[PDB]
Amino acid sequence: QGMRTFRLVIACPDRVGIVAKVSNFLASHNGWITEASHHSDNLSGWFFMRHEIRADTLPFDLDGFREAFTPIAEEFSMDWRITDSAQKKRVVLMASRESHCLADLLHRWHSDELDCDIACVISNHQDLRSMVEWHDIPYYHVPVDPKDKEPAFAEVSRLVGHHQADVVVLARYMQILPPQLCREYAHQVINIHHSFLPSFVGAKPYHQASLRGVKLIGATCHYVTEELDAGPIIEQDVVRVSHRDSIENMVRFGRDVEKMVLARGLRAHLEDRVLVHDNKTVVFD
Amino acid sequence: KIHHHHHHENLYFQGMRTFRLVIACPDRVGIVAKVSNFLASHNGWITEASHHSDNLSGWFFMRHEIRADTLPFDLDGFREAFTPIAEEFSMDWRITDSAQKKRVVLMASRESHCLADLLHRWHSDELDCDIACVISNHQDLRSMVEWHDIPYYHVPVDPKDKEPAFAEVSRLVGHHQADVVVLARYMQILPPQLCREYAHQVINIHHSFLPSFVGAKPYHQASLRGVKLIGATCHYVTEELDAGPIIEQDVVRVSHRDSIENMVRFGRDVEKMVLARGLRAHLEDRVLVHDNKTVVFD
Repeated sequence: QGMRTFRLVIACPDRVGIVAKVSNFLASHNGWITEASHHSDNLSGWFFMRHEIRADTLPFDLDGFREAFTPIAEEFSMDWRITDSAQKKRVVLMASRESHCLADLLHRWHSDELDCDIACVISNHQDLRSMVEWHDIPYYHVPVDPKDKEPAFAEVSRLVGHHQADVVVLARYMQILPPQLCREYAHQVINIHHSFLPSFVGAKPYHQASLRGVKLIGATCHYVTEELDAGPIIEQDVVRVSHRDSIENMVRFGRDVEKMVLARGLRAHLEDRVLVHDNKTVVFD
Repeated sequence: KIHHHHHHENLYFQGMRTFRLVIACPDRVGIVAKVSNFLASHNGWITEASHHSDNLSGWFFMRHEIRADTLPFDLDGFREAFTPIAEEFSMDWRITDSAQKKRVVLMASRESHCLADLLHRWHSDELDCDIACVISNHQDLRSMVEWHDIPYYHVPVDPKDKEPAFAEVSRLVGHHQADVVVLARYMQILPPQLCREYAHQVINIHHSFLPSFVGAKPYHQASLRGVKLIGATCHYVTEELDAGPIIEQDVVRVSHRDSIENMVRFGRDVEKMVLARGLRAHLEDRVLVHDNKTVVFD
């Protein structure tokens, strides 16, 4: 149950023989499949698949499996990858002043639940340094001059680059990202937004929810794209509120939802379970 | 622009000191007339009022939050001035001061998820209380507790002779003058005197949706039964095992896709959410116990 696996993730145009062709390849090579997920989107004519395969009994290393599988990938014009479960992804966390999401992720990492390397935390304030330095994770204070954002932008993108980041996570980071960053890290920048999108975009979404008098509020984990708050949704959830709940109390319930939803989305990402197509996700749980 | 003005207005009135009057008594026609008249006569402005009748036992429950500074006396004077009404109506009652922090003793064994959640809420000023200390049967959680400058007492349990451990937990809880003892996944037997001395002041988080799956390894039990939801139960500890008054419960969906280790992991999130919610209700004097059940005024 604590065994090394390779994960094969595929999105491609639907073809009749893909399951046959991939299963023949895997079975003939003693691919012990521990997990297999499938989805067809008949309206766009696309197919999606994910396999977890025992590494030790497959007669390939990671590079050799990639090479051996390339002829099938090319035959079916696949968007694909193979990863090694024992190869930790490098995560960069970004945070401003709110600590709830950051502390949650750091606890999960510290307790060996969240399987990854936290490369560093970047922040526009000094507030969260102490909690981050307790974990012996580098903490970087990159303050943002609102009159001149280019130096802040450059230093963020340099630090991300230096740490060879595989994922950038905005744990309630409230400033504008360097515009190039989501272009270079396409579907690798994960945000937690504090409303149940597409409702209540913009500033103070709990205030907006209170004024509209909704009976449930929520949070949305999504990939960041060039268009504000419009990126592919990875996970959402909600919590019930009533007339009895002041804004302060809604914000407080919201923190718990934000924490949970970000954690679920990041882990799905880390485990190579999330695929993006037509600005939407398939999430193989 | 209307959503920012609402941001200022909401901050403007926040954090004003209240007294909390909490009553349970035999239900009678004139209880509310008499209490509200008493408050009105002393110019007390009630900013929250929650009433409940239990028609099967014929009991009445109420909680009023009153602006402390609209009244002409301190907490002691309120108690003395209110005693005649309490006696007339045979009330089980109390008055607390929102500015007086309750002293919480936390207990933990090896699992850190509930304890870290509560410590974080405390440190970020969300959880209004003083954490007097953490008592633990192991040394594992020392480092995280001591970072917060909270005392940590390692009281190892000798499973052959449990009395030296029991005596020390009781001494420590007494020395810190605890108002609440919270078992943040503490897995050892409590001193039997503790839940009698601290009646309805010892709060536990149990890792099953009670009354299902009592005993050892509740997640393993759920997996074998093949249920499609699992949960956690926050409850007061009483002399009878697992049977105490339930404060809060919640659940998370599971399916055939989920291994026991996945279910245990989902469990940790339900446990910590449910414990936090239950502790907060208690700290705010929103929980009244009657007939082994709770009224929770939200």
